[PDB]
Parts: sequence; structure tokens; C-alpha cells
Amino acid sequence: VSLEQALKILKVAAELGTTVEEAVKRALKLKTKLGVSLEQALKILEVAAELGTTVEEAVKRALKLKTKLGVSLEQALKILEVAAKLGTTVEEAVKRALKLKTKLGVSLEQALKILKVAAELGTTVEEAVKRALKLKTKLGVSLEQALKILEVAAELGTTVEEAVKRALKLKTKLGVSLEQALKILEVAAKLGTTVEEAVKRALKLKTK
Repeated sequence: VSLEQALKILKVAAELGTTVEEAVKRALKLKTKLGVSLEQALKILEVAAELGTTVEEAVKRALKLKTKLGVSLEQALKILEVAAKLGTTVEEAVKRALKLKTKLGVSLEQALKILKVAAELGTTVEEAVKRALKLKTKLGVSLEQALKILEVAAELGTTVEEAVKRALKLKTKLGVSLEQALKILEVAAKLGTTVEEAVKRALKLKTK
């Protein structure tokens, strides 16, 4: 059990309002029923809790999208998730994700993350791009990392500079990457706990 998966578990349980044991059971049931990875199974459970629908409907609509557009399951699930957060149809979420790809030269995956981040911030797309591009240039991070920093600052209710400060203090305290430090911070905020506590549980959970 990876630290990323363990953190993903804590977070999904929180999103679901269950204990982690119950979340895990639910995720292992799906994994077997679909022959998917644990990572995928948790993504499906996350999307149902963000859709405010059933695990079963999420799955149903995802495979419909998979077959319809020929995308991966992950991609189908982000699309469903972005459309929900945008309040739009998936046809419309896909149209905007393509107009962003063209407008910037980025992948579908990246377009969709931008759209989601703008939605979460309640900012325009153009303004989210501006903020992400500025971090990209100030710290030499990838686009995706710039976007993770944006969300986490929001989640915390602090500035991206203080988000960055803390994440770097974690890379240092624990010897993890920047991505992992951002996940841990996202996860402690979501759980409403200190990062020490989140990590302790994550390590504690890493006997699954």
C-alpha cells in the first residue's frame, strides 16, 4: 500500500463520511466486481460522492462515456466530475476542454484540471490560467503542480505563497516530493486535522 493510496483512502472516506474500513471495503468490492485497480475504484467512489449519486450510476455513466468517446475510464470520470462542478452537460464540459486545449496547446487532461480548478475557485478560466502560469514561472513547476497549489491554498483559506511555504516544509520534514506534500496538506484540511495527525493515520493505514 503506497502512501499516495493511503492518503487517497483517508480523503475518500472523508468525502463519503464513513470510516476508512468501510470505504476500503467498498473500494475492494468494486475492484473485484470490475477488475480495476484500487486507485481506479477509489476514483469511482470519489466521483459518486462529488456527483451526489450512487457508485452504481457513476459507473454506468462512465462506461457509457468510455465507449461513446473512446477515452480511458480515468478520463471519463474526470469529465463527469468537471461537468458536475461546472453545472453543465458532459457534451458542454468536453467542448470547453477542447477549446482550452486549442487555445493553449495542452492535453485534454490538463484542460479538464484547469476547468475544475477555475470552478472550484469561482474564478474565470482565463484568470485561473494566469494564476497557474505565474506560479509555473516563479517556481519552475509543471502546469499540474501549479494547479494543485491553487486548490490547496483555497482548501486552506491561505495564499498560494503560504501553501508553497508549508508544502516545502513538508518535503523537508518528511523527505517526500512536492506532489505528495500537497496531497498531505489537502488531506489534513479535508479531515480537519493537523498534518502530523494526517500523516500518522496515513502511516497507520499503510498496513492495508
